[PDB]
Amino acid sequence: DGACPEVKPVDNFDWSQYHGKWWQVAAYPDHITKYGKCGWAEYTPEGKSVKVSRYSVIHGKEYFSEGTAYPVGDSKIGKIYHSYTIGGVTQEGVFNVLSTDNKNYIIGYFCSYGHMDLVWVLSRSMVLTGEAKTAVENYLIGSPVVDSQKLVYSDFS
Ligand SMILES: C[C@]12CC[C@H](O)C[C@H]1CC[C@@H]1[C@@H]2C[C@@H](O)[C@]2(C)[C@@H](C3=CC(=O)OC3)CC[C@]12O
Repeated sequence: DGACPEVKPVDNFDWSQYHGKWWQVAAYPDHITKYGKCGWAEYTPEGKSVKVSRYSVIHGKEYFSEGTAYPVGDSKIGKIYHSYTIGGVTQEGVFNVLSTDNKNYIIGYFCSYGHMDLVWVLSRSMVLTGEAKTAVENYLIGSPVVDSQKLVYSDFS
C-alpha cells in the first residue's frame, strides 16, 4: 500500500558512459522473473539515441530484445526513456537512475501504481568488487527506497 514514493534521481549523470557491455549483477526477484535471469546488454550510441540489445533467459527460454534509449530533459538528471521490444510486442517507459559513479555501475528504479517497485543494478564487470561494491553498499544503507535484503545477485556460471 502507498503511492509511489517521490524519487530523487541523480544530478550528475554522464550519458557518455552509456555505451558498451553492461552486466545485470543484481535485481529484485520480480524483475528477474519478468525480464529474465542471466541478463546483459550492449549499448550502441547512434547519434542522440542509444540502441539497446539485451540478452536474458525468461521462463527458461533465451531471448534477445531490442530498444532505443533517450534522455528526458537535461541528461545530467538521470531520467531515461527506453522502449523495450521482445517477441513482437513493444513497451516503453521512463525510469530513474538512483545512483551511479559514472564509471563502474548504475542503479535503476521503476515504480508503478498500492504500488510495485523494481530495481536493477548494472555493472561493466560480471562481479561487483572493490570501489563499486563499497559505493553500492553505502548507497543502500542511506537509500529511502531500495530494500537491500530483497536484491538477488546474479550467478553468471
Ligand atoms: C522502464 C521499463 C519500460 C518497459 C516496461 O514498462 C517496464 C519498465 C521497467 C523495467 C525496464 C523497462 C525498460 C527496459 O529497457 C529495462 C531497462 C531492461 C534493462 C536493460 C538493462 O540494461 O537492464 C535492464 C529490462 C526491463 C527494464 O529494466
